Amino acid sequence: ATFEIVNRCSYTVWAAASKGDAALDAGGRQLNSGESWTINVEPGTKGGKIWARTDCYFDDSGRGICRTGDCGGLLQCKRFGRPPTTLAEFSLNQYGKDYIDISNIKGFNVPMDFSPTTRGCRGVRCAADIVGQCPAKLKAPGGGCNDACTVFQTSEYCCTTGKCGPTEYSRFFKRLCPDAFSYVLDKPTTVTCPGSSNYRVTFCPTA
Repeated sequence: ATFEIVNRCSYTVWAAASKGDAALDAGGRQLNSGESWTINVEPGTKGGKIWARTDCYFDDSGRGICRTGDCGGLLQCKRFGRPPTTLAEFSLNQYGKDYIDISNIKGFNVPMDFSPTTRGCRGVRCAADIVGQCPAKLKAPGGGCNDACTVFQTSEYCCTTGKCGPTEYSRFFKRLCPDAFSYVLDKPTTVTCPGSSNYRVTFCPTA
């Protein structure tokens, strides 16, 4: 499956793509404002994620740090990024269908649209100014808006026991972005697409 990753932000981002225990494609790349990077994701990929990283410095060996979303200091991510990270999430070719969503469970850094480029389903978007509106206690000084689990490490926010409810913090994310997951047990906003669809992830879609 191809994923066209487009940076419409006015700032550079470092895109990342992983399934947690491995890179997807090259795993990460710089995208200046306006740049597009197309990656290939193997059919059947389960639990894949694409995200943006901000304020990154890498040396000539591809090692450094990003102010949001850093993945073990690598340009080319193998593993998931450090919150806060707006997440484009997907599982492909699951009994004949693909499943896509956007999640704020790991916080928010950069606004995103995640849409099919092929027939048969609809896209999702979280493009509100979550960083600007972020509750004081959730603000990430590197930038971004942390989720409450990251900040407070409680069963209720992290849904560790499986019985959690919405919270004042989850409701903030849900108010600003109704079509993204706001906590683990949120009413799903996953979209079912045809198996083997292709996609575009656009950072700062309303830029």
